[PDB]
Formats: sequence, structure tokens, C-alpha cells
Amino acid sequence: VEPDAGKATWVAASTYGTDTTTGEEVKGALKEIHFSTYKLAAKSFITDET
Amino acid sequence: SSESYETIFSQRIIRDLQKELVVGALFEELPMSSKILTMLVEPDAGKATWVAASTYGTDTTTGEEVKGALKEIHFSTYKLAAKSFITDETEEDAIFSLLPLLRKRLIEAHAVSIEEAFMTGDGSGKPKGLLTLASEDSAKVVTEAKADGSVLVTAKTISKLRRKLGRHGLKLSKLVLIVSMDAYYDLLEDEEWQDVAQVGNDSVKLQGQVGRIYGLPVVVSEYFPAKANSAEFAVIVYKDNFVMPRQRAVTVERERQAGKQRDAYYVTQRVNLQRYFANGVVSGTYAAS
Amino acid sequence: SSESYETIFSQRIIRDLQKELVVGALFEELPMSSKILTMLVEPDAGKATWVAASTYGTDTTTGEEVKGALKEIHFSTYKLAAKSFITDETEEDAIFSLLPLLRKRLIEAHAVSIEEAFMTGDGSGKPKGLLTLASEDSAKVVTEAKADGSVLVTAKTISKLRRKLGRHGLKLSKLVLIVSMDAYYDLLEDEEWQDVAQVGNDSVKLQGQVGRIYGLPVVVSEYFPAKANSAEFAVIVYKDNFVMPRQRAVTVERERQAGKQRDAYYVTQRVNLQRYFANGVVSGTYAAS
Amino acid sequence: VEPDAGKATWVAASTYGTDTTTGEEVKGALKEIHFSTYKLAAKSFITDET
Repeated sequence: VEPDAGKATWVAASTYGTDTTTGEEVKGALKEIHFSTYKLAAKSFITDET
Repeated sequence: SSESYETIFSQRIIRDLQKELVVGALFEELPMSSKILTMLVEPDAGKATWVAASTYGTDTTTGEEVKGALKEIHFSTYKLAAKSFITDETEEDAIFSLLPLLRKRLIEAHAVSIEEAFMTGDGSGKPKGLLTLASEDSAKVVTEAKADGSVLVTAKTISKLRRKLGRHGLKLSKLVLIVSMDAYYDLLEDEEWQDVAQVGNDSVKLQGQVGRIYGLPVVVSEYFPAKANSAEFAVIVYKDNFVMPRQRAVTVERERQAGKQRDAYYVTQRVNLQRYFANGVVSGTYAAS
Repeated sequence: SSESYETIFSQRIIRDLQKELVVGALFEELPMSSKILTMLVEPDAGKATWVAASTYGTDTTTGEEVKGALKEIHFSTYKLAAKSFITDETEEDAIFSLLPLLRKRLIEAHAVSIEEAFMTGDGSGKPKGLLTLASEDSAKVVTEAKADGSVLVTAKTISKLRRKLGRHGLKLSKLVLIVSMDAYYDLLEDEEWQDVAQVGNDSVKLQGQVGRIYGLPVVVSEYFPAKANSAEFAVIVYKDNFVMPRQRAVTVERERQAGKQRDAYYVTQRVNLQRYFANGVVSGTYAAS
Repeated sequence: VEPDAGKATWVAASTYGTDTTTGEEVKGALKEIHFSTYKLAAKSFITDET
């Protein structure tokens, strides 16, 4: 996606709704936005045969 | 393929289910269906409904008499779209449970943008906004609290403008009040503080909003610009003033292409929220001056 | 269609929820079957109705004794109606939701002016008006206040008048108070609290009204004409002094014309304000003279 | 509507996508057009049931 950065949302549609400034305008954007993990992890050393 | 028509009733229904910001995001809602709901009516302004009608009756001043009325009581709408796709192009190596992972955030962006357009706003494309309303209402007579620092965090402000709108409407149903966080701490957990906002439920009892100042629940919601000058109040009765001609049941416009490394799910909303009468809201005031 | 018996119901239930204006009237609303109701009894404005009837049967003073109270106990209510009319042309658009959201205001402003009449009205077209009936009992006896130049009476007058219908009003069950909002600002937010004014919530207990002296719930405003020469107080035992005969359960008729494409409804009401005996409210003055 | 002036009744549709001078056009005009009608009084009666 584009970030939640810079907007300012619509002119709600008619003639030339802020048609001189601006457009897009800053960032914005498209980061892009990739994620995964670290397979996070735990372990418990104790005495287990007894 | 998804993202065209498979989860929509989903989004409208959860948007019903968090249309839920107790600040303006519920009001006097008209689930509308006309484009412009227009009428030319003359409500509670002028009459003198019945009067004795038997002897003399309306013969000198003034005829109309004053307002009136007319507006006309048009009710258009405002187009509250969003427009955030993601690229479904190669982001598709079996995801699909991203459809139960992606969404949600987007109507959150909707409703926050919706409220901040709602309380301050111009009528151009939004409705005209409620904090800006009090500005064009000048409902905002200063001073009553001294401008960030040694602020007389009282309620005689409140009482004065309370009967002033009780000159307008009546008293204590609802009468409401939206505050700042500066007014949140400035009239929560000060001393007295005030009339009543200790406790801050304040019972809770009623249908629901935090605080109750003789019937005035306390809305922070944090859109007042601080800097000593704004209101830090919103003295209005809700149940007089302003309705919501709320228009459309939302369809997303999950449009496919939009190609070359992208897709297109524009989203939507259409409501309107409209002044019912004359001057029925006050605020602050408290300003820098 | 609409403008029909189908929509008087959401036009008549407004009476049920807003006969409930706690601003000027509370009585035993008599449910009326006939119309010109009347009893012929002489109420107990002299009785004394046994010594036992004993070895003596009260033969000397007096012979009736005094009045009486043969008025005789008449009743004759009053038609009360605004003319209602909607845009009886434009909507063939089946809005309907409309006339809900359009009015509930006609019963209301109807009731607003109705209570302007109730507090203040010379008896015809209206029934009884309070300050007009107060304008015969010398309720506005001279004087108590000092003509809008720092007026000083606390509940001092209230103690005096409290004695003055400490006469056959007992105290504080019911016996209530209306003041003015000018009186709400010259006395509420005084320091007094003279037994109470401030804060007068004072729990908030059962139904009650805004502010309180001595237990008495308190209304203000408007329909009290200010101008220093007034009752800026209104004290009475409601229970003894005055009652509501109310006859006409609500009819509005949604016959059509009324030409020029805007048709005719009428918010008909026959209720009545009536009492019994003699002087039952003393209140003001409080003069400008 | 896209207004009378401002149009640009022709755009080139073979050359550049409105850049230099300029493609908007100039001023004006503007009024939010809307068409709700009015009634006119003329309703009459004459020497009627004669």
C-alpha cells in the first residue's frame, strides 16, 4: 500500500476541485510493506528423566 | 482472484458496527435515499402555534413575524470515498486468509478522517464542520478561560451559555459538550471540577458518553487545535441541533485493473449532516483572547 | 397515503411524550367524558363539619358559615391547535421518514406557546393563565424587590409568602417554585444556598427541576416577563391551588385542501386549567414601581 | 457542469496532454446549477355557474 501519509482526502466531485494544487502529493506513497517473523522460540532446561 | 466482489457486506456491516465514535459519529441520523432531500418547511421559528384564536389574534406586529421561515430544507450528501488497493498481481502465492487480515485498518482511516472532517469542515465536499460552525456562528464569545495557563476551568461559562441555548432550546435534554484533552485534564481531576464531571461516568445511567455535566457528557476526541486559541467546549443540544441526513449503504469499488504491478479497490461512503435551524450550538470560550 | 390516519399516530404520540413539559403545568389531569363538566358542591372554604354534631350543633356564628365554596364547580375547556401543513405537493417521493424527522415540533412548539399561555393568559382561547390569575389574587403584592438595581431578597419573601399560604398550604409536599432565569441569575449563583438555591440538585432525587429552594423544584424563564415589575417567583401548592381538566385526547385531521397545493392539518386540543377556592398563589412583586 | 468558459470546447487529441498555455482554460464561470421550479398565481373564477 501507500502509507497513511500526506492526505487530505477527496474533493467530492464537480468542476475543478483544487485542480491547481496539488496532486498525489508528497509521500504518500508505496513503501512497500513486506513482513514476516522471527520464529520466536523458547526452551526449558531441566531434569526430565527423573 | 478476490477483491472484486466477495467481502463487502462484511465491510458495510462492520462499518455499521464501528460507525461508533461517540463524538459525532452517531447523531440525528436520517438514513437517506434521495439525492437532495429538499423541503420548504417552516418549523419552530415564528409561530405562536395555537393562540387564543377567538377574539383578536395577530393584527399588529409583525405579520411574518420575524423568522419565519425558509432555508430551504435541502439535504444533499457528501461523498466520502477511500481509494486504497493493494497489488493483487503477484501478491497471490496463496494468501486469501489475508482477506481476513488485510482490511479493517481502512475503515479506521475512514472514520477518523470522517470525524475530523466532521467537526471542522467547510461544506465543500464535507458538510460544514461543527467546530467551524461555532466559528461562523461566532458561538464563541470570549473570554471565559485564560488561554492555556491559569485557565479558569469553571462552568459559569457553561451555565450562561446553557440558559442562552435554553433561551434557544430548553434545558438538560440533552445539552452536550465536546472538550479538548486540554479541557479533559483541565476539567477532569482538577478540584471542583466543576458542576459535575466528577465522577465522569457520571452515573453512567444514560445511553452513553463519558462524563455528564448536569446532563452534558464529556467528549474529548482530540481535534481542537490547542495553542491557547480554540474553544475548549462545544455547548450544544444535540437533540435540538443538527441532523445527519446519512445517505448511502457503502459499496467498495474493488476494481481489478488498474494493471501493471497494481489493482484498484476504491471505497466509499455518502452521508450528509445538516444544520436544523438557526444558532443552536455554542463553544468555549476560552480562546487565546 | 400519508398525511393520513396512518400518520396521525406518529403525530399524536408526541402528546404522550410531551404533555411532559416540566416547565409550567403539573396537576391531576382530569380525564373527561362529557364536555361542559360541572359539579354543584360547596367546597370546604368554611368547614368545620362537626363539633361532634354534639349537645350543640354550631348554631350561632355563622349561618353558612362563609363562602363556601359554591362557585358552582363549572368546567368548560378550550380548543387549542396550530394549523399544520407540510409540503403537500412535492413529496410523492414516499419519504415518510420525513414527517417523523420533519416535525415532532408541532405538538412541541404548540406546547411551548401553550405554556406561555399557561403561565400568562386571560382565560379565553386559553384556559387559565397563571400570572393573569396571579394578577387577581394580589399574588404580586407590593413589594419584595427593589426594581432591577441589585435586588436583595433571598428566600426571605419565600418565608413570608410561605406563611401567607401557610394558611391552608402546609409545607413542602408538594408546594413548588417557578422563578425567572433572571431570577436564576440574581439568586442561583448567589452564595445562597440560603437554605438551598445552589446547588439545588440536590441528589438528584426523584423527578425534580433545575435548582431548588428548601426542597422545592425550580423552573425559570421566558413566559415570566421580566421588566422588574413581576412575579419573578411562582409559589403555590399545585395540589390544592389548581387542577387540570383535560378533555380532548388528540385529534389532528389530514383532510386535504387548503389550496395552492399545500393542504390542511390541525393540532386540536381541549384541556383546561381550573382551580377551586380563593388566593392560592402569592408570588412577586418584585416591582419596577 | 464543466462550465462554458473554462471549456476548452476543443482539446487537441493528437498533441500533448495540456501543458504549456495551458488547458483549463480561463475564467469563469461558476454557479452550482440546480433546477427546482416555481408556481405562478393566475387561478381564477368568472361568471361561473351562470
